[PDB]
Amino acid sequence: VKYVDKIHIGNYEIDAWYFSPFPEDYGKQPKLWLCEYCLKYMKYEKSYRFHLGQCQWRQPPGKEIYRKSNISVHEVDGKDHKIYCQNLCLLAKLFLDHKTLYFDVEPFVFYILTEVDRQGAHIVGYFSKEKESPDGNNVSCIMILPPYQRRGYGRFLIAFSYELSKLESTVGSPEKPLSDLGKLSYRSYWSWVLLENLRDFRGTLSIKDLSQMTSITQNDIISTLQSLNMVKYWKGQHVICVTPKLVEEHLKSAQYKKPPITVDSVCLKWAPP
Ligand SMILES: O=C(NNS(=O)(=O)c1ccccc1)c1cccc(-c2ccccc2)c1
Ligand SMILES: [Zn+2]
Repeated sequence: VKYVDKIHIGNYEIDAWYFSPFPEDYGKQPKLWLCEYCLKYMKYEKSYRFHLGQCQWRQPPGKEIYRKSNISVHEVDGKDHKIYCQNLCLLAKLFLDHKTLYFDVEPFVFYILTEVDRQGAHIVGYFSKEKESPDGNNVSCIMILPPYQRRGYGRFLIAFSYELSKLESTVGSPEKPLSDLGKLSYRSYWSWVLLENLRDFRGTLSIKDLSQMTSITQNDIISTLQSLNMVKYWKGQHVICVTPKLVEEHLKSAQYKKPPITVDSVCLKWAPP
């Protein structure tokens, strides 16, 4: 171990995927030990165990803006909770090749997804978002920790990010480049959402209509619809072209059959800043 290559967080030991610039001294130990509630990183099992008996945090800081049953989202502003956000960024960089910002967190707001039991709210993943995005990015980085990947939580967070964009009356797209798992996940999310809308209306949904209803950009609707072969091109304009039956054929594919953890807008508490 000369870079950090293994973390212990909660009950999980996880191998790193990429370099993250924890301080040199921390990379020297066999494992880096993180408090799963405050995200403090520690060099020894003994300092970790002492910290677990002392730390009073049982959930992320900031404001719980979503709660439904034992699923919750906390909104944490990088200026109000700098240390927690820097800790989160160095933890994320272990799984993200392309994240480059770890310390200058004050331009960002972080949305932390947790799953709650009688012990406290256990981190699953997060996304960051620029407070002011000139490019209309509604996610900067998005990361689900390995033991929760491919289990519905990424789909919930991507949906969540578009729920905020809807409340802001704006469209938005993730910042590129996307990670490999992020690309597959966005493509599957957009397809599901657009197909479900195409099934529910009939029904002069234009591409514009779909962008207003979903907060998905026109370009990302178009590239999705191209991949489904649901668009024709006429004198310089992409136009929707699909039958009710074709929409149902798509939606009967294994990929759309897992039951989603849904985002209930009744349980989201948030207004634009
Ligand atoms: O877990 C995921 N997706 N699988 S899923 O079951 O939630 C899903 C997502 C979208 C559509 C269907 C299912 C997921 C989604 C978005 C990002 C990441 C990720 C994790 C680590 C490093 C970089 C990115 C994973
Ligand atoms: Zn702690």
